[PDB]
Amino acid sequence: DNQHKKIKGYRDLSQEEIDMMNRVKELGSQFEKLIQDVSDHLRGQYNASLHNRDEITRIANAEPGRWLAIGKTDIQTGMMAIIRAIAQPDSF
Amino acid sequence: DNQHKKIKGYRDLSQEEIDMMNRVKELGSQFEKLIQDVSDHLRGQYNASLHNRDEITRIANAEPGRWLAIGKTDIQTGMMAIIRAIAQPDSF
Amino acid sequence: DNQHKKIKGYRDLSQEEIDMMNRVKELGSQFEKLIQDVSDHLRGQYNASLHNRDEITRIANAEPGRWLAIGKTDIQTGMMAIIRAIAQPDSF
Amino acid sequence: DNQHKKIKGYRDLSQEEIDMMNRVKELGSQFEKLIQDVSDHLRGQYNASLHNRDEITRIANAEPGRWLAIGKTDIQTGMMAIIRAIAQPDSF
Amino acid sequence: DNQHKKIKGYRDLSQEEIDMMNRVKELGSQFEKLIQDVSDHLRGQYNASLHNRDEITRIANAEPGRWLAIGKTDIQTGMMAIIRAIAQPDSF
Amino acid sequence: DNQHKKIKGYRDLSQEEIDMMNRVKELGSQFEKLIQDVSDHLRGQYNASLHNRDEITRIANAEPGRWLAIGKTDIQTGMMAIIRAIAQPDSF
Ligand SMILES: Nc1ncnc2c1ncn2[C@@H]1O[C@@H]2COP(=O)(O)O[C@H]3[C@@H](O)[C@H](n4cnc5c(N)ncnc54)O[C@@H]3COP(=O)(O)O[C@H]2[C@H]1O
Ligand SMILES: Nc1ncnc2c1ncn2[C@@H]1O[C@@H]2COP(=O)(O)O[C@H]3[C@@H](O)[C@H](n4cnc5c(N)ncnc54)O[C@@H]3COP(=O)(O)O[C@H]2[C@H]1O
Ligand SMILES: Nc1ncnc2c1ncn2[C@@H]1O[C@@H]2COP(=O)(O)O[C@H]3[C@@H](O)[C@H](n4cnc5c(N)ncnc54)O[C@@H]3COP(=O)(O)O[C@H]2[C@H]1O
Repeated sequence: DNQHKKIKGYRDLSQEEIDMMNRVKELGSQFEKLIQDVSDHLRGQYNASLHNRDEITRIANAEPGRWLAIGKTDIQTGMMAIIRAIAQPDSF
Repeated sequence: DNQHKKIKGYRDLSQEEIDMMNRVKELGSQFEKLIQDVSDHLRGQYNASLHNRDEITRIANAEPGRWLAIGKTDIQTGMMAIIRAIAQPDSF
Repeated sequence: DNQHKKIKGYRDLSQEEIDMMNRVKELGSQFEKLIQDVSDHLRGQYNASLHNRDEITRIANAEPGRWLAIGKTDIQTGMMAIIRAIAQPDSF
Repeated sequence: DNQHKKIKGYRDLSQEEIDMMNRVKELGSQFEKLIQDVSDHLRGQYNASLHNRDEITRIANAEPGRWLAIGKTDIQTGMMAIIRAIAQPDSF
Repeated sequence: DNQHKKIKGYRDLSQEEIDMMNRVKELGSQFEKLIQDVSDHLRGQYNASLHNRDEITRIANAEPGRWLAIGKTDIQTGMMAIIRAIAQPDSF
Repeated sequence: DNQHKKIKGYRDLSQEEIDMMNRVKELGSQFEKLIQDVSDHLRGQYNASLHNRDEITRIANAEPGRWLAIGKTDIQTGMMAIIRAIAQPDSF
């Protein structure tokens, strides 16, 4: 109960701040859907390329799954930074 | 004309790849709007806090504009990483 | 009141989870003190180097204040990532 | 012997600079201990959740081990940036 | 054909801009070669250390392959940021 | 004298390791030159665009100097990560 008063640096948030944070998180959910769609595209591309040595090698060299994971991480940490800008903890 | 054939590692993109890239960029435009709204909130909060020494000091210590800039950069580079996952350049 | 139930993805935390999060934040406070000490060192070094053109140029070329700001940002975002590992939001 | 004179951009460090660098590295060791404790917590949580399909799925969706690895990397690179602010190499 | 006119924010590039972008990408290829050489060094070091428990443990604790992967990612995203500085998209 | 024996986690480096580190740093110097050339291009572009309101606004919106600074930071930290992969400190 009222666990935020127990966590260092956290403060009481207004309804406006909570609403802005939730807007960030909902836009993030949309990005999650998009990233899942891209991952499905990559799976289908790899499948359609089976036993095409040159195209499989091209895909492997491009490393698209690693780049998608990098992008997902960046989107999530950007979300966290914006939410911190809104919520403004009282601590380092 | 056909400048992509002149840039190292770039390749001919299908309509599906272009569409996915544009989906990423349009979601990014939505994030740009959200970030502008948060920046307006920060400006209004700072203005309403003028000549309240303690609250101005709290805002300054929280560094919300710096955190918003960090978040914007992360969102943009995440977008670029996802677009790279889609477009798959042929070079390092 | 009970604002965490209003924020997307947040959940009820056990006392153990709150304690671990606060441990992260207290270690972060120690890092804040260290970073302040380094900044004081940089200020004193620059002051003691006044009207020594070569040493002022060396300091300017090394960009130590920019590197200290990069380090501070990395420590803070690492803290946030560890706290996310502990608290485990239910959302993207 | 005196290998720093062989590495581009490195310089002779004062005792004060070495002491500050070691302070950064010792605080980092404390963070290493904390991260190990969090990893042990995650292992125990996963073990206690065996054959609870919903809770295992929740943990998997939260990706806590990946977030702990991200946090560890950020702490380490922040340390390196602060140490660079102290030591100030003479090169890009 | 002329696919850049179909992608949001992209613009017509001058020959000078294309040349600068390709300079970035060629320097990046040189970094790719260097990273491959370091990876070969790591493989040879690990091989020469087989059945030397202490040295294998030292290598494992240092995590050199993970640090090489972090460095590769940073070089690639730095390249992308410089290329963005040159090409200057019209969108977020 | 022999300052590396005083810094936590540092070790004695072979000539081969020092050579690889210096190769990384020299490639980095080449990147420094390239980044300076891009910055000169940006200055000249801005100058040639004086009193062209639309083009000045386009440049300002693209934020090319900020993207060049992001790229420089990424290249430098990637260098540091590769050098860490080579040198392999004994500490966190
Ligand atoms: N046809 C293609 N084939 C293969 N891969 C492709 C491709 N088009 C794009 N990519 C990949 O997508 C990456 C990210 O593109 P983004 O548009 O997000 O980020 C781009 C964009 O902001 C900018 N840029 C590139 N071309 C541009 C143009 N014609 N006009 C304006 N900005 C441009 O430069 C940024 C970095 O470009 P970079 O090449 O380093 O990184 C590119 C490249 O790896
Ligand atoms: N009431 C408040 N007052 C002041 N500042 C506030 C605040 N609530 C959040 N913040 C700030 O927002 C940052 C990012 O929150 P986010 O939810 O994106 O990222 C959060 C979230 O993913 C997770 N988290 C925190 N509490 C949680 C909970 N109850 N349930 C689940 N996950 C939680 O931990 C992440 C990192 O938290 P961290 O504290 O390091 O970083 C927080 C903190 O600096
Ligand atoms: N004597 C000196 N003069 C001027 N600047 C100095 C310096 N000693 C260190 N620095 C600066 O500090 C940066 C970070 O050092 P750190 O020990 O955190 O991170 C180091 C450390 O993990 C590793 N490393 C360097 N020398 C090592 C050694 N002898 N043994 C083990 N690891 C070593 O390589 C990492 C990256 O090194 P990098 O040179 O790229 O980046 C170095 C360099 O810019």
